[PDB]
Amino acid sequence: HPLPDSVPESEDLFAPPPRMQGKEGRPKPHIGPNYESYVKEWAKTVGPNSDEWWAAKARETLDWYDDFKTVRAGGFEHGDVQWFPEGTLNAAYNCLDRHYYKNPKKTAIIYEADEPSESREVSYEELMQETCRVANVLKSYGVKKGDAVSIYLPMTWQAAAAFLACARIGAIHSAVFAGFSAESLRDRVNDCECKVLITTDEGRRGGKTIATKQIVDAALQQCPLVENVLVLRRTGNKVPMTEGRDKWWDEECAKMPAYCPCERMASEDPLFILYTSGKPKGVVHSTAGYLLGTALTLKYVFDAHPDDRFACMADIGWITGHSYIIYGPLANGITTAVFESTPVYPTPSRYWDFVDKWKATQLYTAPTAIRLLRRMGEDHVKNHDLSSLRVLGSVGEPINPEAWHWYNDFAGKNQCAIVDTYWMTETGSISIAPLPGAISTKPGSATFPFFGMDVDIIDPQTGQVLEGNDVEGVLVARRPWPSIARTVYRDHKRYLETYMKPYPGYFFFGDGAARDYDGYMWIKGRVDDVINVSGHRLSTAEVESALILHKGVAETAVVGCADDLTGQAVYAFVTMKPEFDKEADLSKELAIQVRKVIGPFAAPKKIYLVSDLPKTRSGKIMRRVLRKIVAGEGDQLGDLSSIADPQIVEEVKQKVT
Amino acid sequence: EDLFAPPPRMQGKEGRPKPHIGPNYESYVKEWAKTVGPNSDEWWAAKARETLDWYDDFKTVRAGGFEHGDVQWFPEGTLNAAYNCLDRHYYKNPKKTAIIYEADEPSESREVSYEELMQETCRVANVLKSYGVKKGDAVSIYLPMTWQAAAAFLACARIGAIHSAVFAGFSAESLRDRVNDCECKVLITTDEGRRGGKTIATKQIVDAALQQCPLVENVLVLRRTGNKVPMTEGRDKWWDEECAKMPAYCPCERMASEDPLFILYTSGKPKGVVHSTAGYLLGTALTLKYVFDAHPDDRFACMADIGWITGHSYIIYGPLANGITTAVFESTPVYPTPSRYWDFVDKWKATQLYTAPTAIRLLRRMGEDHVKNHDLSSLRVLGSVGEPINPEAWHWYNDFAGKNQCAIVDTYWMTETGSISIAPLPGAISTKPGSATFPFFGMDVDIIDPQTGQVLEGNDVEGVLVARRPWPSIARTVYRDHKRYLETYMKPYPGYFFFGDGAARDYDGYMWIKGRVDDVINVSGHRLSTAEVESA
Amino acid sequence: KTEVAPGVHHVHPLPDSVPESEDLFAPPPRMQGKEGRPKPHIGPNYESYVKEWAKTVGPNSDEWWAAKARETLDWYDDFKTVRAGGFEHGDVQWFPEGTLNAAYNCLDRHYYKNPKKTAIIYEADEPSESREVSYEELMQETCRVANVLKSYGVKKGDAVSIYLPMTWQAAAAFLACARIGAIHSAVFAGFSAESLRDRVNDCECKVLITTDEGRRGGKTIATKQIVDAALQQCPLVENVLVLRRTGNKVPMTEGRDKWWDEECAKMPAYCPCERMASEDPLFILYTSGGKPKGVVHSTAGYLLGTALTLKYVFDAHPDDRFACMADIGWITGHSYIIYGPLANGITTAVFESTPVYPTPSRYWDFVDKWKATQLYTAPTAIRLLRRMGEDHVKNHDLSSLRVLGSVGEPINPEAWHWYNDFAGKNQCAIVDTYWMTETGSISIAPLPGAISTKPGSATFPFFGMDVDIIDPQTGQVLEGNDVEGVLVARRPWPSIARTVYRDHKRYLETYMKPYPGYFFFGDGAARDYDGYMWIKGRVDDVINVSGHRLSTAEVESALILHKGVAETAVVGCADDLTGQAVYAFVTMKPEFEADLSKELAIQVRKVIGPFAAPKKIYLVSDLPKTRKIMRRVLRKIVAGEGDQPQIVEEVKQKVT
Ligand SMILES: [Cl-]
Repeated sequence: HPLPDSVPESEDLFAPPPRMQGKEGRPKPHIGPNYESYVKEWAKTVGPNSDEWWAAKARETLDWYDDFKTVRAGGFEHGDVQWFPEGTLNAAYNCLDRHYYKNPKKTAIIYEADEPSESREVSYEELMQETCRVANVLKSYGVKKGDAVSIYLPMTWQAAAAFLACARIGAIHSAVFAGFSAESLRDRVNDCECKVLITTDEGRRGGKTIATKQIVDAALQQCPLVENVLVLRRTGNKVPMTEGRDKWWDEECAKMPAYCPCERMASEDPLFILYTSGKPKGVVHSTAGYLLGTALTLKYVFDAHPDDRFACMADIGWITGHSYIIYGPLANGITTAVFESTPVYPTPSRYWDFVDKWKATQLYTAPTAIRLLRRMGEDHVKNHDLSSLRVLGSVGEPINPEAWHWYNDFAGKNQCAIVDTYWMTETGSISIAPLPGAISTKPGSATFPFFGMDVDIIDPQTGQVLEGNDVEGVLVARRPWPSIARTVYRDHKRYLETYMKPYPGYFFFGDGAARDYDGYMWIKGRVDDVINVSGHRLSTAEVESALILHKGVAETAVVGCADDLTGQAVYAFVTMKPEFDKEADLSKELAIQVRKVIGPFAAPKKIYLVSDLPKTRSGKIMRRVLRKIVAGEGDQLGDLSSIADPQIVEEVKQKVT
Repeated sequence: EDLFAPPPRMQGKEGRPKPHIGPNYESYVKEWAKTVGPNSDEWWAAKARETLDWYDDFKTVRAGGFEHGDVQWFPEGTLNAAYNCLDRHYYKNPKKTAIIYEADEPSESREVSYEELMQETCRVANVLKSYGVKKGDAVSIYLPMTWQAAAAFLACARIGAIHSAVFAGFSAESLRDRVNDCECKVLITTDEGRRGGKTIATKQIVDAALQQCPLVENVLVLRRTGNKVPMTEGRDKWWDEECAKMPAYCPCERMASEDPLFILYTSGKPKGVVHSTAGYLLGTALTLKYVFDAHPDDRFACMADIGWITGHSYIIYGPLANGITTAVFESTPVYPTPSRYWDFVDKWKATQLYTAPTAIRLLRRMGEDHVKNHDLSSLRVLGSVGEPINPEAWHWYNDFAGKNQCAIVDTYWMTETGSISIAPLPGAISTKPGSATFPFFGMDVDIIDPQTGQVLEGNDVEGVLVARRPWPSIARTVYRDHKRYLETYMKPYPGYFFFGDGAARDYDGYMWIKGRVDDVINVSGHRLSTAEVESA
Repeated sequence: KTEVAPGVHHVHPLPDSVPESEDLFAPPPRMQGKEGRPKPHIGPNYESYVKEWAKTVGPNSDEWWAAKARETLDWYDDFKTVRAGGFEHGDVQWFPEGTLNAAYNCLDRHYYKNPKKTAIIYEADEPSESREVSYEELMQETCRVANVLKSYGVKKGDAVSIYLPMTWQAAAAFLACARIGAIHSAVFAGFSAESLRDRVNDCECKVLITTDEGRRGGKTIATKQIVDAALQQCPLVENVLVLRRTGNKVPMTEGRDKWWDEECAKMPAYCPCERMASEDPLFILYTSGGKPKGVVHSTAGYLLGTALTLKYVFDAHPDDRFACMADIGWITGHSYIIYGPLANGITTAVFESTPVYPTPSRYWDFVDKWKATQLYTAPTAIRLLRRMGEDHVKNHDLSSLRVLGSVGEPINPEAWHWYNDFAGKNQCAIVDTYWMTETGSISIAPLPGAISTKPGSATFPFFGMDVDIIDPQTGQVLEGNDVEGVLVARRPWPSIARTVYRDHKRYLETYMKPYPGYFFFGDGAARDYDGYMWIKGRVDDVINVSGHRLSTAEVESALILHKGVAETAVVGCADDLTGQAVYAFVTMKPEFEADLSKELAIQVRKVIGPFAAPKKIYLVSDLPKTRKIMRRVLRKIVAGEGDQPQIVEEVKQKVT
């Protein structure tokens, strides 16, 4: 395989902390205690004899109405991926019934309402009962196995009941993020051809009202196939209701029994459609492979144990909510959080009040949330307990070291593992991530592939695989995995052309990646944490702090590069405040400012004054881009479609060259 | 003080089959104790797997409860009621009589084999599939007491359709109301009925009702009499001509245990009692076997109507599930004369008889010359269903129909319990005239003071009858009105099932059913007696 | 009398042994496991056949059939009961509690074992366009079409009409219906617009699968043009899926008509299988011809019958390459191109050309190119090639062949010996097969490794078939050898047709009522002194009316449809204008002239054609009979030879 045999120790690696060593009374990790223990198990899941491992894990992890015989078949070329094809199962049975039969009063969902005082625990019994009522309502509307049902719901716990009610009867749910405009909701409702929509009267988030039902009425004026709308009374405030079409959730459910049989679904029966954010692409996922993928990743990537309380702060309208709020945790039979507020409502301490109130054991959030909390100050977090946490997760954009260390220092008090996850709607479940009890982390690196994932780097100019470490190119996967998306709804040609045609024989993620000298994977390039100039270890944060002391400086970002004289050299990008008016003199003046603070050896090799730093629409400084420009790769920077002002990159290249 | 011990015909003597449970109260209590309490899953799991044939085995025995009405039994299992009432007995002995069809005119009677019943059932099922009937669709049935009514019931069950039987004596308005409630698109009925020498204009009433039932698209009409009736082109087709085009076999739909089997509306806003498949079928099969001590060659005669729950459970589902012979009696107790019941018993050698106290009192007041000179020795067990039988009728039943040689079985149950809830097991329990005696397997009943809400422990107590735990054949909801289901049976005495009937235990623990409970309004957490307010 | 088990015996009308002689052709070395060829499944003599066959009928046959069902097919749910029902009411059941899928057994399970193995040898009309279609490719195309059909709302139990020529996608269309539980109804792609309309309307399908054009023998078949003509009288059809076989310009109706490749390109290349009960209908196949009879076949029993016959009658082995040169529009293509061979997981041929295009060497070029191991064709093809000369075959290799099959009609000695001498070079077994659409699979045939053959004899019944001969005048079975009568079967067999679609009464009256207790094949048969079975051919008189060959029986069939007619008899006679003219003699029932004659003629024109309308229709008291219509007499009376039992005198009076 392209993976290392061992990873030598260094000061750039953060080894699993004691809470991930089975110390201090915490559970012993599922995989541990070192890199070798990861690669030993991973090797069983790919290559020649991997069928045996997947067959056993499939039968151990999920309950089946009918056993499977074949483990896998098909491939990328024609998009006929199959996993466990002869088997039958039901996603609601595996996420609800089987746990309800074992421990009905166990909490399935921690519902943290927008207002803290309205939060409560929802048991597996209560969740199963509401799921069965809604399922029965859908059947009364004529919903059949294979019918699409659109869901336009905010982050209330009943959204899980809506998802699983569709899965329970074999319907295909299509969740629409509850912040979407009427046009985006319309486009998704029409493409899936649903006749039924499940929505709410209003949403509540950050103390503000979301006029879901008003937006629905506007969209449905251009959705002629929709005949039934089920409306949850989230707020009870007055909203328009169309006679016949619109019915109240509580009034319909009260008419129905609180149990409903499960439809026996084929492994490859479609479980849901999820349209990409933005003609949108309906990503289609099967039942068995997707369910197994989410169950195994949650268990192993977050080291989940039977009594854990998992807090994913995402939205069910996106794939992260599908896989790591609803399906992954409930399949494992643990407690999962549905978080309805924002990270700063009522104050920026909300996340941490939440963790300490429920004693959450894992937290899964996005760098954009961490960036918001970083701006609000340390006082909102530093005096909390938070010791119930063992694993801190990050998902979304590539995370920069400064945010990583803030997350590590304050959310984890340096006692949690940071699992940086890479995946896509189309992968179904986490694709590259450290196993927190085995893998030593680097700030900004996803590390090593998950079970079933055999990834490699391809030179896009030649199409050939790059062998060895310290290589960089585009990321591809060599073989199908259980939770891979199976098609694009009614547009299979687009599925093949987008993912399978660019590099025949491979799955094309669409992202650039680098594999560093130790074999660690870096999505969209390597980012610098600490740079070693002439034997001095200097953190980008240390240098940037010295630069900002100059009152004229607004923002700064420093990156490193190999240097024939000092080993590695520091390159600093600096933007001045509007209240400032020679360029060379300022650069010399800034270097002295660094020398006075840190030392005569810490002066950056180059200081570039630029109008603005390159950022994405989320505000993330693109330090990886800057690193490549310094390395001379300004003509190999990638699509760069995420940037806010794409001219800034061109300005940076001119200054550097 | 009367106490009648199991008589010789129920002691394994005179070549009669030995009773399944016997010989005394201790033999009943020994088995019953296995069916209630915290360790009863073993017994029920075993009885479910031995009594019924399953396509898919179950894992969970029971779950859910009264509070929210999420009662589950054998949830992961699949089965088919038509397979268990027809196919499996056809495969064993196709020529065995499934139905003794006693027509309104005695000379038009005949035996209907399992083979004939299965083939007609299959033909009808194929017709329903050609009409577009799918698993889960409701089908209304408006049929009189001819043997094809069973084929109609079991045709719906065979394909997973939900049949809704409407008593063939109902008015157009009552039939209209029940057809529209279930929203069925297909109706099965007859051109005419015949009962007591008089013609029942079923099709004329149907045409009146369907002018106000816009959802009905297909009507299947049996030629019971062949007399001229109005037929609507397209909508109405003849049963025999439709079945003549269809094959004589039809595959069975694999049904989940909790899939609805049928809706039965209350006698009368009609209330649709819904029963699922496995639990109901198991309950009717076990009660018939044990309450009536039914053995493979027995000939069971329930003199009820398939339009009521008694006919659902103890003409069709219970007896046919056991593979024995069941009776479809199309006449009255006194046509052509008041000897009709007793002519029937001797002509077919009925082994058990299940009738209503009203018919017994009727025949008692017609004189004993109509019964006293019959044979009737084929009988072993005489059952009574309905209001509790008054002692005077009990003794007439015992003296003349049984000749003091049969066990008398008074039964207590309701449409909502699915199967017999309290009754003496004929080979074990010494009976008291007018007493239901002791609860059936899976039934754990108690008496509560209607005011305090508390259990009256001990004996010589009287109050409201309640059940502590769900049983397999309990009704699962009221069709599209689950809130009425909870409010009627589950909210009056939280934690229990409220039968709605008064009851008393005597010094020996025998139960005595004491008529309907004085309606008690619950005014914002206060239970009020309508009788006390009237007093004030 | 053969022992089936220790102490158990079966009493059958078949011999116990067949003595050797020089008129019998014993299995040749290629069928003796010599020269590296596979050892036969049943062998080496008659005794080995009767020993196994006796287990499949008679006392303990349930055990044998249960094991073969579980060995031959993959089941989602096992069965409990082996067989039930019977002829009287048409409630035949086999393996009723079991569930399976025909597409899973013909595709998925073989694709999972060896995806690159060739499923179909597609011999295109033009040789240069022939190629091998793997199980992978076939499964992918089957799943795409299945997904397309589901998008049209096709559900389990819905009929789907198929009007496809002999391109390999025809198998994908068949199996796509089987995969989702739909009932396919294949219509021979040579049928007229009227014949297609009648079958599309009777099965009430809402979906039709066809092609833009067909290609056969260098000629184009305007399938889509014929479809457009037929669908103007097919109101239930809403979706037509059109395969681009040629890509040349054809009409397309917006909305109704969609291209196969464009629809399939939108769909995934995998599709789950519907779990089907053994007795769920698999397909409708309409008999060739007034009112067509839709023969319905179930799933499990039919599939097992085709699987076992293909394996044992042709001694197929895992890597064999089976070449059935029939058409998928007929039962022989259903059973021995698609279902039988693919169920066995072997390679099967889809032959799109004729036996003489581009030359009469096509069959033999085919065998030598693909190394075909068995060949299955019709006596009309063998006779045709025989007339084209020996040079086209005598210098080919053909040594890959082991078994040569014949189906369709009695094979005559000249054809049998030509087939044996040149196609087989006297080194193949000749298997002469008898069966019908209604039997599902071969009913009487020699097992090639056990039975010594006689040219023209089907020989002995297949597994599960217990057949006998009945005197049609008495209804009683004829005991012993050297007997002649009508062929009947004594008990149901797994692949027997279960009904006639929406006409079960016609099913019972046609097959189960004529000889109660038996299945009536409708064919004459004889058992010779050695016990070998010989099937009698059908009789057909053909007259030449205005250059068209017209059968007398067809006209009689059209005339008798009028329920007032009791009997009818049509004869031909010289006519100065049409060459020969049609003269119909008609007798009416007691439950009944100018208008009747005109009405009967119109009915004949509608069914057969305006050229078949009788020139004269004679209403007579009774047709002249002996014991058998005297058609010779009627011809002479019409021709004016009345100068060469009283009804005959009236007939002459009526005619003149
Ligand atoms: Cl395995």
